[PDB]
Amino acid sequence: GSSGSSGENPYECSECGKAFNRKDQLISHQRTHAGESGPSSG
Ligand SMILES: [Zn+2]
Repeated sequence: GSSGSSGENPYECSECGKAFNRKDQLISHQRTHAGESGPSSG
C-alpha cells in the first residue's frame, strides 16, 4: 500500500457504516437516519 492506504474515505457513517468521498455527500445521507417531524405523543 504505497502512498498511503487504498481508497480515501475521510467521511464514514456511524449508523449504517457507509463511506463517501465528499463531506456534503455524507451529511445529506445521514438525513436517512433521521425523521422526527410529526408530533410523537404515544
Ligand atoms: Zn448511514
